[PDB]
Amino acid sequence: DMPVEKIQEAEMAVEPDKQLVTLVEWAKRIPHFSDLPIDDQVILLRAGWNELLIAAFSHRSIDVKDGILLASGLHVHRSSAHQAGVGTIFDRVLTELVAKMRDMKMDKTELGCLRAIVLFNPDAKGLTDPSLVESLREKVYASLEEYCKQQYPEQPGRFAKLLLRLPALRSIGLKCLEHLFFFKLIGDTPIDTFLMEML
Amino acid sequence: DMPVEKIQEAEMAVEPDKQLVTLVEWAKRIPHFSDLPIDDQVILLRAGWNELLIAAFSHRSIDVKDGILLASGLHVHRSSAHQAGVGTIFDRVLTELVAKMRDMKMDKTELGCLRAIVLFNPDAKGLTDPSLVESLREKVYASLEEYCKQQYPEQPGRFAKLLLRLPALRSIGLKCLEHLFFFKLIGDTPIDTFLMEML
Amino acid sequence: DMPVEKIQEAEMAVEPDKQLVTLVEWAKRIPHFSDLPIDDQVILLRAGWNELLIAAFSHRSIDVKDGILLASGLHVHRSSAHQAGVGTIFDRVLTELVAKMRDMKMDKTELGCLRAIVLFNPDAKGLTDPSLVESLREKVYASLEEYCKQQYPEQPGRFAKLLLRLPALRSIGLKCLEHLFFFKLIGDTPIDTFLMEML
Amino acid sequence: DMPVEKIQEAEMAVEPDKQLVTLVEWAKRIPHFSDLPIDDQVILLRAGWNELLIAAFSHRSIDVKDGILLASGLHVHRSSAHQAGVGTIFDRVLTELVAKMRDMKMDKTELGCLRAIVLFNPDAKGLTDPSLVESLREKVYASLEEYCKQQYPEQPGRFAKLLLRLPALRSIGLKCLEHLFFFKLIGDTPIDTFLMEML
Repeated sequence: DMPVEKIQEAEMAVEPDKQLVTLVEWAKRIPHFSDLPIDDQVILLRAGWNELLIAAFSHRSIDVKDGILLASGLHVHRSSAHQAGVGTIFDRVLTELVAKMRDMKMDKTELGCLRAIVLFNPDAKGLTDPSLVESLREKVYASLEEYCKQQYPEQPGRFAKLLLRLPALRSIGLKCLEHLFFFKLIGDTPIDTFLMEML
Repeated sequence: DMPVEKIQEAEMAVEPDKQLVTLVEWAKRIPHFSDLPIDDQVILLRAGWNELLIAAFSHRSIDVKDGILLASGLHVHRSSAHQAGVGTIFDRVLTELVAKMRDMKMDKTELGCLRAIVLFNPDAKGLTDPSLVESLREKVYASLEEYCKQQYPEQPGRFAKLLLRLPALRSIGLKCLEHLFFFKLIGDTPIDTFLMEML
Repeated sequence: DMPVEKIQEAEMAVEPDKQLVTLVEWAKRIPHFSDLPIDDQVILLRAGWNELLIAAFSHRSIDVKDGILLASGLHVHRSSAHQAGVGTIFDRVLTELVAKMRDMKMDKTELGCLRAIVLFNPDAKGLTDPSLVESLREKVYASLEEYCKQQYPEQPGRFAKLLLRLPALRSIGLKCLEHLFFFKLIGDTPIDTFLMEML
Repeated sequence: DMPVEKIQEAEMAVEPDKQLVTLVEWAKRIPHFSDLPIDDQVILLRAGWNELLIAAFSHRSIDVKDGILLASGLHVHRSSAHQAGVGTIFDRVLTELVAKMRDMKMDKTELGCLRAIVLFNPDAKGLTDPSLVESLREKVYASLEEYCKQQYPEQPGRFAKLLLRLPALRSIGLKCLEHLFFFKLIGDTPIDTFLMEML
């Protein structure tokens, strides 16, 4: 089973380089993740890490005026980003993620699911078991849909609307990797040996 | 309304830089697209052109062994790609797009809808009316969902599974823009004055 | 020996995908290039192709007002490149190469030598003998220097000034590779098998 | 005048984000840099900062086995970089910069000059006075040439050899900017406001 409330709990359990650790605590609390073969666990974290962090801090910033707020309480600010020459990207985060999350009032539950769908990426290269990873993705989204239809009955197209925030998350995610400024927001790509302390 | 059969007919009307022309014919036949402010029509094609083209050829290549097949009948081939130093990206198209479309046997109707959802991108910068473009996207996906419930009732999660092919389409789309080789598959970014004969 | 007039002849013999052909005829005519092991001949052209061609068209454009002029007589134009969304990079070619070439009135002979320095790139990965390639670059620059002291004795720092046009040519060279527009000016990266008809 | 020993002293005065401070102290000690309009001083530093820091750490690493050595005593290590997925670029620094500096035994004085040449980049966008910036460059290189003919009379082509390390320094420089990893080596692009404490 892939119970929504257990994803909700996972999000809560971690509600505020240390980023990585709190990422790993989160992932372990997602149903079944830990039952994946260990190398696949590494791969899925090395692949999704930046999307996962961006999605979290975007949600966190829903109430923040101006910029974004990190879990470490680092408060970034739009102009600080513009001065670092990453304004276009930064505004993208604000407009395509933070704003959209705000206007539809995204649940902590819905966030968890989106990040779980991101986590369970069957397209990540090197997986011993792509098909197992695809099935967990499927169990996350089915559960998310039920959740939306039960909790938000007056909004028939809310599910899809959450889904369609993922291409944006994907663009932003790639672009962030290309400007050193963003190291201050999401660190660099996690190293194998280190992640392997998910063991 | 946003009737799927009219999207299906749009796809068929164009079934085999001439690429741009046939893209434009396609877009015209999507319900309401032409009712958009003309500058918005231009932005939406400039933004989506490459995803729209890759999505098209990927679906066309469902049957093809080895590589991908273009509407001009140029048949590319995996080795040609690897020779050109774009193998990683090329294999991403085959793995994340072509193969997934093949395994799920994507409808020409489902292709049309995904492509229309891509066309009606509310995040495209410069739109005089994002709000209106958002609503058309919403009319497309709702209409695609009923269609999947109608036509594939034994596959509860098929709608989401189609949607979740869009972040892949988005990464592949951006990576393609970074290798000269791909000019031979999708040309370069269309220029406004030129698109402006959607008038 | 590495006699400058033989490089000058090389330049002239080719003075106006066919691009690659005329690049190959050019390199053959550079003293000693053909004495290089044939795999190193391939590597050097595959590495330097884009800078070699940009350098060529930049010099040919010294006279042209507005934009740049290709050997095929394609005349690009500054607006056309800005409409294509590659204005910044195009402007760099005009400002950092074309203009500097014009102000200093670069020789055909000095063009030949710079391009031969670029062709004998000892840093090219996979060379069977980087040391031999280094020595040919050495024979080109020493030969260039004598020629500058002989022909422009009024200008003590002209040699260096020509050399320092190379970091820019390396910048522009890389940036060109990331925008499909430039396929129209330099093609894509040459493929091994094809170049191998240097045999 | 542009006396080489004053550049030598500049290098020495700084011999071991704090990075930027020591960069600023360095620049100030370069003859005439401080005479430049203040806005131009910020531009040249914002433009050259990465090349300047890379070239410094490269030279510092001449003796180090294995990897690179930072002024802060951070000792990076080849496989450390390979694990972070930046092995190709890292190898480039080692082969194209550190190795070549080693084999030719580059002087601290020759380092100073090369870095001065890089600092005095007349191609930097936004300069109020690119002509004045060009002249200081010229005074550095002429001065570097006499120094090389005085100090290394047995090596006629040493000057050109040093110069020809600059395109490499430019390639590496750009590529470094595209991987979050390197924020650990060079921080990100310096901000206007902050550099303006050159005042």
